[PDB]
Amino acid sequence: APDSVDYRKKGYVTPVKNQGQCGSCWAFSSVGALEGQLKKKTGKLLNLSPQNLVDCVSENDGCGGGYMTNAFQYVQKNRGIDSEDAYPYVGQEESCMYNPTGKAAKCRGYREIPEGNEKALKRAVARVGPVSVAIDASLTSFQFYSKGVYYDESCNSDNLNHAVLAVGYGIQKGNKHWIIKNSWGENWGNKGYILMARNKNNACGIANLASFPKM
Repeated sequence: APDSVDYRKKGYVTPVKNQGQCGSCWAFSSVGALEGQLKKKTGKLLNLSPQNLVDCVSENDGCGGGYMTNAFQYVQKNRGIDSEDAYPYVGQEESCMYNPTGKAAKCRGYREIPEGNEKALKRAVARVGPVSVAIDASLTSFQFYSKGVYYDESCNSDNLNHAVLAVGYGIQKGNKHWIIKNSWGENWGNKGYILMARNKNNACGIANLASFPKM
């Protein structure tokens, strides 16, 4: 795998979104990975509907949390996911209003990265594209992050509480990192993104719950 990869430079990533107060990060993480595979497979980049996932993935708990794997399986079994325009995000759980005429992408299932294996995650990102991951983003340092390779000695690898998207990886002044797209709006972090320490003992559990959709 190359030393550095950034899918934003390859047009695989849509603009940063804001999940609002709803604990739907898993939905934005899933949609992010799907948009990446859609661009790679069809050459079209478009916003997919996280609200579609929040309202219809009964395997998850809507704004109460969920897993990306359940989201990918839902898309596969549902035979599609709507575009953001066909199923607008409202930041609150509502009855399922999936509309197949608004179908914008499909899923053949998913694959999981070996738990805690950052080398396997790096390989996946390089070969597949953006990968969905979960991290411990509960710290003060994470909320007020602005620049540099994020690292907090208090990060809990066993306390995954927030899903995000790994759109690449690289190195800054010798410091290896993961390029992470968050869903807290463009004012948060560095235009909505954060560089997180890579190969630093699986900091914040970055490689503990990584998966991507097959398309």
